[PDB]
Amino acid sequence: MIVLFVDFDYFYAQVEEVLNPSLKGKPVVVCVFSGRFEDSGAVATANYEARKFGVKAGIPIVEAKKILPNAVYLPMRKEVYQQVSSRIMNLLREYSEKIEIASIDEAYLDISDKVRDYREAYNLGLEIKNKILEKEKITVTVGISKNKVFAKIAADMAKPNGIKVIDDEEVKRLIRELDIADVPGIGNITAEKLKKLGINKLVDTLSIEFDKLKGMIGEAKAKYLISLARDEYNEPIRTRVRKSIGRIVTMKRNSRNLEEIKPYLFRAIEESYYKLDKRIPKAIHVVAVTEDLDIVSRGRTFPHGISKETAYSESVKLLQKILEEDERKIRRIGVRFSKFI
DNA sequence: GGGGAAGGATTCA
DNA sequence: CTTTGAATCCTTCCCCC
Ligand SMILES: [Ca+2]
Ligand SMILES: [Ca+2]
Ligand SMILES: [Ca+2]
Repeated sequence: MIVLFVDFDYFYAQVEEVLNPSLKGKPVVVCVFSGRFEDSGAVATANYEARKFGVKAGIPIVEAKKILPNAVYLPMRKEVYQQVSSRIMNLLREYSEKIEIASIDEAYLDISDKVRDYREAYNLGLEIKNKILEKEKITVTVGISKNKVFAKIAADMAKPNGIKVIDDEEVKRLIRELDIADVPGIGNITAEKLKKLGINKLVDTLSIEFDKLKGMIGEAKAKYLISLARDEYNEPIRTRVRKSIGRIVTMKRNSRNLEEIKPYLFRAIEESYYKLDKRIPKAIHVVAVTEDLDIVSRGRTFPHGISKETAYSESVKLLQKILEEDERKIRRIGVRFSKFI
């Protein structure tokens, strides 16, 4: 099959440039402020002008400002980004009915029935890029290959504002020369476990005892990597349906006082119920981040949908359970809804 | 023995 | 004193449907 993956470039920061054109060419840093003190929080994303200097996703705002004190720092406006995203995703549906929106700035299109070979696929990619740029003024990077994993890898290799095809021969080459830590789904934790087994390339996963691999990184990831190594990886492009929606918020001051936490929890519940919109959850989990950054949760599943009134009384019961089964103080508190009707 | 659901922790991004 | 949303993975346990 032929897969065409679209990845919006430094998306949040690019949208802010689209809304304020004079920002282009200047380092722009979109931040997620937490409210614990002046500039507390981290960078959500930065444009390349900022990344060039080390200011990137994940570094503390305070740190970023030490590197680029005169950069433009903007608060994250997720709603705006989500609406621009939605409009771009609609443009993409016009190129294939088989589309998988993987996130706010990523989507896979199965274009097998639209093009005959990679040359045509490439031309369709330029067409898609021109279209998005024309309608929304947003640049994207297109990756094209035989399956979702290599289509994503192609985009990783070509971003920003690029387009790349990874034909069958290059797939075989990558299976031998690509750093396994660069394979989608393999984060830091897994990359290190793999490194401790002397595995640095997909190909390496074949010449090892399966139970040794499975025992180290889990059965699912082991089978996943081996299938990629056997060039036998296959996963169809399917419509994504979110399976859980929730919100967890950092508090003013750590605590284990029920009456003092209710407000924050109820806040997360109202914001969660807003995002649900029509979706009716049968399950609820209360999640707490401890003073020392540990994450603990308690949940419950009901035989029917959970009205917000039910969510309110039940969340307290679940938070009480955590408070009781854990001596530590809570830093962050939130709720998570799932098992939608 | 193993399907399948539920409760939690882990991992990815 | 870095976010923080969501899927994935690991155990346990019921049940023989
Ligand atoms: Ca992106
Ligand atoms: Ca992304
Ligand atoms: Ca833990």
